[PDB]
Amino acid sequence: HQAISPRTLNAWVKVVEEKAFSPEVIPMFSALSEGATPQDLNTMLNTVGGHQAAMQMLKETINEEAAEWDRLHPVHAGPIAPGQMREPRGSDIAGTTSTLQEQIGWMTHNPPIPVGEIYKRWIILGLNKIVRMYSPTSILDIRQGPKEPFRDYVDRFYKTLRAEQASQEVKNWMTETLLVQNANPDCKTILKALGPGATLEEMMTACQGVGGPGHKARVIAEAMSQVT
Amino acid sequence: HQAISPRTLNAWVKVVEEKAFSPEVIPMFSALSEGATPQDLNTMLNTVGGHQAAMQMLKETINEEAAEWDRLHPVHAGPIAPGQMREPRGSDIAGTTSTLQEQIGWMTHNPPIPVGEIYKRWIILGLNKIVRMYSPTSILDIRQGPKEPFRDYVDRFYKTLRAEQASQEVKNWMTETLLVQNANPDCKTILKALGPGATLEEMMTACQGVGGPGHKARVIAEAMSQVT
Amino acid sequence: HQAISPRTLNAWVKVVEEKAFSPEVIPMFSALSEGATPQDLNTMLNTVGGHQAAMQMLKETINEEAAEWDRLHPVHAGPIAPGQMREPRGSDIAGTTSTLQEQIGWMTHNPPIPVGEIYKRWIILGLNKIVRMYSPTSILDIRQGPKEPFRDYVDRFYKTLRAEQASQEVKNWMTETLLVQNANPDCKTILKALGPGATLEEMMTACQGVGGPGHKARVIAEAMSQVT
Amino acid sequence: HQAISPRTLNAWVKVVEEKAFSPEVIPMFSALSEGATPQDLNTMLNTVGGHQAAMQMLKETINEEAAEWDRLHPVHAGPIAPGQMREPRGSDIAGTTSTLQEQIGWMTHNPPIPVGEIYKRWIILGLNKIVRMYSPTSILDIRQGPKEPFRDYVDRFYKTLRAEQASQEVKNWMTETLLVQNANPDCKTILKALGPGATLEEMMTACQGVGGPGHKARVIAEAMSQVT
Amino acid sequence: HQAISPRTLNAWVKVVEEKAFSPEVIPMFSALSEGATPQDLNTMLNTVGGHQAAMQMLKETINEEAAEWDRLHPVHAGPIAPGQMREPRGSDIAGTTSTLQEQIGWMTHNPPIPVGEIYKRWIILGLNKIVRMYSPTSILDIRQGPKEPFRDYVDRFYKTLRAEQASQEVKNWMTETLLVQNANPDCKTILKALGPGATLEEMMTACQGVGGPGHKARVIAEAMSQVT
Ligand SMILES: C=C(C)[C@@H]1CC[C@]2(C(=O)O)CC[C@]3(C)[C@H](CC[C@@H]4[C@@]5(C)CC[C@H](OC(=O)CC(C)(C)C(=O)O)C(C)(C)[C@@H]5CC[C@]43C)[C@@H]12
Repeated sequence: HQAISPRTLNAWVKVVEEKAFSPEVIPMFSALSEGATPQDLNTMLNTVGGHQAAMQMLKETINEEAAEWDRLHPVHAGPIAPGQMREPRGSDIAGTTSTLQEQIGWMTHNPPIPVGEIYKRWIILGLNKIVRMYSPTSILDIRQGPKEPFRDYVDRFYKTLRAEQASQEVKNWMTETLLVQNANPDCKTILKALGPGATLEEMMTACQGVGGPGHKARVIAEAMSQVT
Repeated sequence: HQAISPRTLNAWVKVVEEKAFSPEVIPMFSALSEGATPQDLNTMLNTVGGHQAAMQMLKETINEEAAEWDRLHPVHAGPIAPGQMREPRGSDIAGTTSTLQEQIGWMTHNPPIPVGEIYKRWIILGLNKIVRMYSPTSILDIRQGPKEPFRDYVDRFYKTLRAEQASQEVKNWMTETLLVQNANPDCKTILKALGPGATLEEMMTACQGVGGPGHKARVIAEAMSQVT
Repeated sequence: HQAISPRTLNAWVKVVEEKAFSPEVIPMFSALSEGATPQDLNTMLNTVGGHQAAMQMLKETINEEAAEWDRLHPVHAGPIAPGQMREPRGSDIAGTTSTLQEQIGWMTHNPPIPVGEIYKRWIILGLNKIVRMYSPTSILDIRQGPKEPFRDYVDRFYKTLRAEQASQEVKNWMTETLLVQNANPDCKTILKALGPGATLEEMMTACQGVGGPGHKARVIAEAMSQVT
Repeated sequence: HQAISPRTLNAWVKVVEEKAFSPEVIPMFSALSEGATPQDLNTMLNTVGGHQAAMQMLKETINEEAAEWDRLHPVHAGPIAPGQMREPRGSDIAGTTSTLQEQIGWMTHNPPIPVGEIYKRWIILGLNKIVRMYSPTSILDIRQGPKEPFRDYVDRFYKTLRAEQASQEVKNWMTETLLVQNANPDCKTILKALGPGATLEEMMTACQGVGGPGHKARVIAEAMSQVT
Repeated sequence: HQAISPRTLNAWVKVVEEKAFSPEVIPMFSALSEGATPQDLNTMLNTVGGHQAAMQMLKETINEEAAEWDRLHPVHAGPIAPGQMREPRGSDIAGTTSTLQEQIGWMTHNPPIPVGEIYKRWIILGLNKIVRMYSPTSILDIRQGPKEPFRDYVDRFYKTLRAEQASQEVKNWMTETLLVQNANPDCKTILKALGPGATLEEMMTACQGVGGPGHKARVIAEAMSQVT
């Protein structure tokens, strides 16, 4: 049997990262998965890096459809007759407790039990649910809350950037611009009043006092003096 | 033998989606599953999307009624009758344990044990409880809290919007109007200060200030100046 | 043989409803259906609710391709063939004049005559034409014509709104806002002169005179007063 | 066999005429007709007076479901049937082809064929379509169009009044009230200028020339005089 | 036998959509189709997309020529002729009631019956009538009538645009630059007074009032003020 080529896996993971589970991933997933055994489907699903929420949703959908298949399709009791073997359970279709040899036997037997296409249908349902209900996070969509500490947002921004898929120079440029650009107006004002090019430690120290008693009293004083 | 059809099941899910678990769903259900085997009832009940809380309540009702049936109706001592007939335990009425063939045999046996009717009654009780206490959520119910950050409110708004059953055009229109309509007065005045047609990122950048020390000082000073 | 399942069919109906015959339905149809007998895609198409014009265009396309298939493939000589059953026609590939046993025999015969794949291709062409040409209707597209009386406007608005797929609360909200949001400047002026919270009957009564001699005289007199 | 009874049928007609295909007619239909042969439900549907569009939609849905049943369930090969009677079809389940004896034989066979329940399910789907789509017409809904001549408005009013089910004194009261209560501002003004108690012929004579050159010129001149 | 090839058929389709039934299509049809069996020209004519009126006229011409051929050539006596196969008929030359084997046998016989050239002559006559009479519809021909409401104008404009042969970017440019260019002086001046870059919905809202009592009164009063 023909397994999944490494170039196929690379293309699948690349489209996964590039489209960020856009609807355009639904067609692509079909195109490179035609005639694929459920073990190959599981391998092609596992290599997707990141997007843990999407993987959780897809696994939940797979489990739901496997349970439905188990309920609708019963099992046969008794010794297995020669010329045949065990009927595919829901997990067998999902490729969790079915060996590759058994899956290939199911596909190539006459009449053929389409374990691969049923599994692909379950994964397609999961992917449709994902593209309907999943909104990817990005370094552009992480900002600082009105009362959130500056240090905590710096740590969260660094974690999100470390989770990003981009070149090192691009990430450094994003650190240079977005950090000051996307911040609490108080934190942004403190950073902008400070000279550009200040180190991260200095910009954290300058914003370490944001939200404290002294800063609140000072800003109240400025507001009261300005209005009056 | 008799089995459910795609048309009736589609109509059932459509009426469930249309009326948000209103009382009008109790008759229609009982009007669609007449003479239905428990497996057909389970398939009818598991196909409704959304309303996870209501479905959880209905399920819990099913388990409690199955436990009551098991308590009231005892099981045999263990030996099997020469007629090869098994008394239906509480679990298998709901279809979790028994298969389609066993349910059909029970429903066709003389005298008939209408397991489908008992399961339908249990599901009816669950639906009655659902309409009694459970209330579905809606996009119009999403309102920004008094101390809520704008980013979290937008996240909640879009999370509820994605699961809502509607078309893309109406969804975009609701995004355009409701999101700025339902907002904190502090957030709403800032949004109204911005001209119409401002993008979502501009809205969030403008509203990032509310609840922070600077915004609080500004509103306090403005109110003090206006009063005196 | 494994036929369609309620989950996949319901997902197909849901994706059709959510995206009103957007291009994204072309791959999903190619993904949910695989190895499906012509009766299976017939069920897959019939359960689609609404979009009667689109379904009519799809049916016309299927008739066109069936006629072309009949034209290109003639009747084999010999009405009786003990070796193998009859050859497919244009209509029975579409499933109108075929039984499930015959379709299964065709798709399983050696060599295979994939009536399912050919029918799927015909429906794919139909959906491509649909997404190329058909424009879905929506409640926001309902707008009062300049000379349209308010009563027929309201009748059309409620007809499309009731044909719309949504919830009761959001439908009531649409009735509250869009009815006066989409109206002629004369009817809009009359309704704005009415205080907010006026009933539908009050609004219909207030706009009964739009287009009559009394209105067409009063507006002209007001304009003459304004410009003189 | 116990067929339908005059009390249940009369109550069915009464409830349909009372709530006018409100959702509350869905349970009663499933309540007043249980165990009914398809001829009984055919009689139940035929005796309904009025609501021609509703019955149009209902029986259209009935033919749709019958065609779907014919598609899914094929004619059994071999006209010979010595052991038992013929298998049902869509039309002969809907009652338009089978006889009462055949329906009774099916509904009491071993195993039974629930012809009555299937037909009741089809009528239930049709009734749900009615209550979702059909809006009853009422005398209070008759309003004169802005450019509609008074004679045709009166003709429409009296046509729907005759179609209305009420008492003669009640109908006379509706004639006395709604005729002048539902009219264009021009016709309303003309009628109010007429003294109360004017006959219908005098009322029609007074509004015979609304929309003619003389009336339009008179109202335009009055508006000009008021403005200047 | 050498049937038609995809390249020539695609070229024929391309020239038809390029010059839109200009006279230059008459030679190409006689050049691409040489020695073609009637089935080949039937395929050549069916693949033509658009120009439904022109194809209907061509079908009418073919029917007329077939009727004339049947009139001038009678059906020879003798139900069965062992010496030679049957003689052609009017509808048979068009390929409606003939198979490819029969057409090949006729076009290759001693003496030959040139069914292909006769059918080609009929299609050439039809094409000549088409190029003489039929005028293709284009997007530039869509102009809104003096009394046409703007909404139906936009509907017609998009309906004809959606059937064009252009690309997406040029289609968007044509929407941007042609909708306002082809409009009534009233609608055009409303759109010019309205700021450039306004959305389609804003434009439709602006021109919703054209043709109503308020707009007519306003323009009449403006003209009266101008000339007095
Ligand atoms: C008495 C007055 C106070 C003033 C003092 C003298 C006057 C002036 O100096 O102003 C001379 C001009 C007139 C007479 C006005 C009165 C009004 C009229 C009128 C506004 C009347 C309504 C008519 O409109 C129609 O015909 C309606 C329409 C839809 C077009 C249809 O049915 O065809 C038109 C033709 C538009 C005229 C124009 C001429 C003027 C201005 C006079």
